[PDB]
Amino acid sequence: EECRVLSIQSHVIRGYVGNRAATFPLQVLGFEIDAVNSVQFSNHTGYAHWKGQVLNSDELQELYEGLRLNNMNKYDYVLTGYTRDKSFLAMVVDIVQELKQQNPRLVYVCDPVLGDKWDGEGSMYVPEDLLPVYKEKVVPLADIITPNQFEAELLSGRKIHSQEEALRVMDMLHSMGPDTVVITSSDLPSPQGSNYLIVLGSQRRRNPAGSVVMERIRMDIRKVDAVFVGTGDLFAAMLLAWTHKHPNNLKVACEKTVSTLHHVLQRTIQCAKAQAGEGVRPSPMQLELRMVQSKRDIEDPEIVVQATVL
Amino acid sequence: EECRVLSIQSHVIRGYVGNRAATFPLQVLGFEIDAVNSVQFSNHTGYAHWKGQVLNSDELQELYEGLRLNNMNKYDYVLTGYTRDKSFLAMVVDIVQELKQQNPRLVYVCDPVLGDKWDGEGSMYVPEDLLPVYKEKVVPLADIITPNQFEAELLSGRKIHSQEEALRVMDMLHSMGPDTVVITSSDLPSPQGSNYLIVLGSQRRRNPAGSVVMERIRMDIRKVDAVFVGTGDLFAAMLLAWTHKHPNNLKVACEKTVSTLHHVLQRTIQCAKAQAGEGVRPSPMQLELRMVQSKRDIEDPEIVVQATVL
Ligand SMILES: Nc1ncnc2c1ncn2[C@@H]1O[C@H](COP(=O)(O)OP(=O)(O)OP(=O)(O)O)[C@@H](O)[C@H]1O
Ligand SMILES: Nc1ncnc2c1ncn2[C@@H]1O[C@H](COP(=O)(O)OP(=O)(O)OP(=O)(O)O)[C@@H](O)[C@H]1O
Ligand SMILES: COCc1c(COP(=O)(O)O)cnc(C)c1O
Ligand SMILES: COCc1c(COP(=O)(O)O)cnc(C)c1O
Ligand SMILES: [Mg+2]
Ligand SMILES: [Mg+2]
Ligand SMILES: [Mg+2]
Ligand SMILES: [Mg+2]
Ligand code: NA
Ligand code: NA
Repeated sequence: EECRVLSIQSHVIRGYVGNRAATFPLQVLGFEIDAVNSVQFSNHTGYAHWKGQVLNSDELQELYEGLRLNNMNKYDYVLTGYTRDKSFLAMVVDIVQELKQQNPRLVYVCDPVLGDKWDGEGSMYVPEDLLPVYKEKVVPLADIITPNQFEAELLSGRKIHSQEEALRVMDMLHSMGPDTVVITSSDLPSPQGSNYLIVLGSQRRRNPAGSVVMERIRMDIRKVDAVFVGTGDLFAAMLLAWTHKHPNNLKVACEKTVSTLHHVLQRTIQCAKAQAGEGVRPSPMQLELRMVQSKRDIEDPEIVVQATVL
Repeated sequence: EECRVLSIQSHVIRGYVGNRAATFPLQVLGFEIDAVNSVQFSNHTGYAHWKGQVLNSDELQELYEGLRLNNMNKYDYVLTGYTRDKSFLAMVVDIVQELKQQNPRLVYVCDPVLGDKWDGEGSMYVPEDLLPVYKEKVVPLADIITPNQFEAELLSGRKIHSQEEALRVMDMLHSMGPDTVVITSSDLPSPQGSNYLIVLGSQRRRNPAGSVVMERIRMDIRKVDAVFVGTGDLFAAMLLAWTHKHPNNLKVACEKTVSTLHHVLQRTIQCAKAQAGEGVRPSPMQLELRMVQSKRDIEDPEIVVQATVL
């Protein structure tokens, strides 16, 4: 009785992004998550300053060699996110692969971090020579991917202007490999305002009888006037967690994931406003996620937003 | 309204030692703990194999500069443990000195890892050139130290054959600087039977009126027939937590600390035996701390041991 996860992400001393946004939450939910830190920086790169070291593909390979020699290369899930190096990303592919040989039932949850959009136009935040690797090597191996609108577009090659185009892109993404695709954020039109960001879910699965079916969901989340870092990593981590508990219920899984984010952010923005005054926009430091103060919400998130069925 | 802790210890991918044994429990208890991973290995050195890389003193300084450049050099506590390099430890002393300059109220919890004793004879397991650094620079800075019997011996130059010699050696360490000294394990005889190890605590403090008072405690812990790794790091992390919540009550802080280790170990030995099989001695892998499954015990440990005031 234990679920083992190998998470290969960034590590920071101060703050919560990468393995720091993902680890504590999964530990609180009872997963045996082993963290491989692809980097060690003082804090995330949205700060005015930051210093640190990165891990190269050789060292990553070296670290994996250790686990293998000890016959500890048996996981239930693998989790990856922001990766800045192509050789590193390739080594990750070689690793997930072997781990999948060892355990065919392994679920590779992949957050294909490539970039995002701002105001209107989007741009990459990672080496462009990563996109082909993700397309031909990483995604075909993935079981669950969580790209944002911009990443869904780059991966599929199609731009998204409406919900129906999103769904079509999702199907394209399903054909590339993963049975679960969740667009974690988008500027799609919303009947509630425009102050809302849209989340779209799509999961294909074989039912008991053996019929292959697909469940689709949509969520309209009201925007918080501030920029957060780590929340996508958190999103992917909780999705892993909740699909694990509700494997045939994408609706409930996403509602628990999105609600956990809501409570963490609500608490985070309250503490930030007070920290740096009335009217003052909080600094990156003050906007760090109140992760430990949110233990209870992570354990049993009260559902504050139900998804609409598609 | 945070209590920030800076823990500089080792990191392993699989298992619980160093920062792996200290972070989760401190996070669970509500502390904003930031982890500097002095090393990143696949697993602890108690296994037949282990690969990984170390962090050099330049890199440690580099990371520290990132924190300083951002004004994130304000901690309430600093926690250190096993260090193999003398250069690294020196750099650590310099960092603590400055952090103390930045905050005169900072509490430095030092676990002076040097070695241990297997049935009678002691043995060091880190460079011998570290003892002077510890005696001269490290311990003088520390506010709370927690050596096992052997380290306290080395640190003082005085052999411990009984409780009262242990209390005399602890009084010597207080004079070296630290106001709280806790011997985390010893060969001392117990009126409980041979199957018991002894823990001794000593706290030098000031009372309202303004006079310096001493509190001395003893605990007889039932030995578990197995070698665990990470338990000392956990002891030091939990002693930090509970002394923080119970400032002038070494007795309680120790009862909660030792009780926590008790529940964690009872759960560990049980799962280990269930895997190894009746009669069979569990392997290191099977004895890895059941940290995540012990969350509730960490939050509020049921006191299964009462400390006797000396
Ligand atoms: N400003 C915000 N207001 C409200 N919710 C937000 C905000 N920022 C992030 N979130 C929450 O975090 C989730 C992830 O969004 P984010 O924009 O953080 O990740 P992404 O950009 O979607 O993922 P990634 O960059 O890792 O591929 C959103 O779906 C939402 O639930
Ligand atoms: N075999 C065991 N049986 C019972 N308790 C144990 C056992 N091993 C460790 N412990 C628990 O761990 C605590 C610390 O002992 P350990 O021997 O683990 O650390 P130390 O050697 O005292 O510290 P360090 O090695 O970090 O300087 C003990 O006080 C006890 O609570
Ligand atoms: C600008 O990148 C910040 C960042 C994030 C942000 O994730 P998100 O909160 O935008 O989802 C994750 N990992 C690392 C290492 C990061 O540096
Ligand atoms: C023999 O030391 C094992 C070990 C510990 C043990 O702590 P303890 O369980 O003996 O208290 C801590 N950190 C590293 C890197 C270690 O390798
Ligand atoms: Mg975004
Ligand atoms: Mg990310
Ligand atoms: Mg010991
Ligand atoms: Mg130790
Ligand atoms: Na995403
Ligand atoms: Na000790």
